[PDB]
Amino acid sequence: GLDAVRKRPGMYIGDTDDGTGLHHMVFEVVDNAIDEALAGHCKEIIVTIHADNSVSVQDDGRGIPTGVSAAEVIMTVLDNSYKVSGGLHGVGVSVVNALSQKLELVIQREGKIHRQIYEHGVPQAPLAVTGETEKTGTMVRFWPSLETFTNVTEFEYEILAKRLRELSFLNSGVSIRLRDKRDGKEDHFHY
Amino acid sequence: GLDAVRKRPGMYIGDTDDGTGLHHMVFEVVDNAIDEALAGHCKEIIVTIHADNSVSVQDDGRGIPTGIVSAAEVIMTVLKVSGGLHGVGVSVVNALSQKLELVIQREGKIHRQIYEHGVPQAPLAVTGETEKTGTMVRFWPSLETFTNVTEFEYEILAKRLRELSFLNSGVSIRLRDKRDGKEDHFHYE
Ligand SMILES: CNc1cc(F)cc2c1[nH]c1nc(Oc3cnc(C)nc3)nc(N3C[C@H]4CCN[C@H]4C3)c12
Ligand SMILES: CNc1cc(F)cc2c1[nH]c1nc(Oc3cnc(C)nc3)nc(N3C[C@H]4CCN[C@H]4C3)c12
Repeated sequence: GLDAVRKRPGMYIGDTDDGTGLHHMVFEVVDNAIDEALAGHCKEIIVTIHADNSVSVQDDGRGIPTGVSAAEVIMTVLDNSYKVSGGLHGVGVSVVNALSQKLELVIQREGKIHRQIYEHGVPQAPLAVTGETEKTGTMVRFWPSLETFTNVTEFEYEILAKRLRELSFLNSGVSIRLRDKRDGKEDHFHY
Repeated sequence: GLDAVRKRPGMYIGDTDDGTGLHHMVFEVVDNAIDEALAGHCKEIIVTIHADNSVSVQDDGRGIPTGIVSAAEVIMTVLKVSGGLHGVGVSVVNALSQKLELVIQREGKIHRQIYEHGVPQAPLAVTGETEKTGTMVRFWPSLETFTNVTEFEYEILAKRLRELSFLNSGVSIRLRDKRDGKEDHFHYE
């Protein structure tokens, strides 16, 4: 289960001591958003570096189903990963969840906003309604585990910008915005 | 957990029913040869479509280390290339192969190990002497995993191998197709 992931994190996400695994965390989440974009439902993905050691990835696709919820299953249980050109394989978002000190899932779907929080891949409470909306999509925001990641524990604009540009080229037509609230930088990638 | 790979191959290798996964199996092995080229040791890679439902990939790099189980066995059995299949290793190919053969030329000896469904048939063994170095992986896809397209197709391999050679400039890749009597050579600098 996720216990195995927490025990041997580098095996599942990449080197935890040089920033490689840390940035893979973001790219794995981005891969899920691109997948939803390529399915024709998402027209815009937004990746944001926040000033609190989190990154969020937001799409305006269908929203993960919420009726535990299918969403919780997706987040917690350790599927074609080849729809996304340049996508990571052999990892799902549950690995990112396991290796996050906190992860926040916000889903806009069927008129409601739903939210669930996890810590180290363990939910705090059942998915709950937190608003109403006519919009749709999925937002994952996570704070990396500081037990897991060392030396490079903060997300770096240049690493994210370089890879997101590459992913936008490899998956032509997908629009990715990178917003960096910590550093006051922004980019739009779209080919 | 190779059983996990067999049970749910989609995350690891892709679609198993339309030939895309099947060909990813070849590209994963080729990625390992390209890695050895990027490391500055392999100059030439030979990809061969055999007439027995197998593909071999041979390089002329250092050869996977064989000391002790051997380091080679761990790579095959335990779960930087541009266009590489990121996050998967050759143990995934092994898991989803009916048979896989590893032949290593290293330190003056030829070493061989065979696997069935990712489980070794015997301990790595010496099978010859050589002045050459390199790694050869030859595999036969599992028909319990792959359906509909279960044979390797020249055009799919030719297209992607040309791309991989361009994306990883310097390495020479030969595609030999003994089943169909076709050959090509890809090399960019
Ligand atoms: C930051 N965004 C983000 C982040 C994220 F971690 C996951 C999703 C995610 N956006 C998503 N959108 C959908 O949309 C779907 C809705 N309904 C179905 C049947 N499939 C997909 N599904 C999602 N799922 C369900 C699985 C299908 C393929 N990938 C898995 C994750 C996501
Ligand atoms: C068809 N070819 C092929 C196929 C294949 F499946 C594996 C290799 C392979 N060729 C290889 N050559 C080396 O060479 C090395 C020797 N010594 C060291 C320290 N590193 C690499 N290592 C190999 N290894 C060891 C790991 C390093 C990165 N990739 C893993 C697989 C391969």
